[PDB]
Amino acid sequence: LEKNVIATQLSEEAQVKLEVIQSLLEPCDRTTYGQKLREAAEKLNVSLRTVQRLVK
DNA sequence: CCGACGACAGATAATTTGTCACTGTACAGTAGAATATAGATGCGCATCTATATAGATGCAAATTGAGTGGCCTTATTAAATGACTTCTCAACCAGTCA
Repeated sequence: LEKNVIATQLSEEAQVKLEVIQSLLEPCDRTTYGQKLREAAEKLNVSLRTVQRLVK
């Protein structure tokens, strides 16, 4: 048996979250995760735990 | 010391429900009805049939009247009755007598 889901055209908030996810797609260093997660919290204006929930 | 995940609490749009204002649309005589078909049922009229003959005919006893055929002692006499046949049926003159 088979299953899949595909996103339609993204909303503007989902576009911003796509740029944040792309900003968090590159790194390999724990220091750089901490830096880019905190800048992403500032870019989204959310808590650091909120950005962690978004990545998850 | 740094990073990731769970508990608890807090804030938030999606969902559902309710209320309110503006609006497209039906009310305007109208689809029960027309037109085929098959299939079964019933009344009428004809077309046979099977029974029922009484009249006519042929025949065979059953007398019935009307025929026809076959079988029989005889000769004399006498009487009686009834018949037949034959024959016959003159008239005056001549010789006695009381």
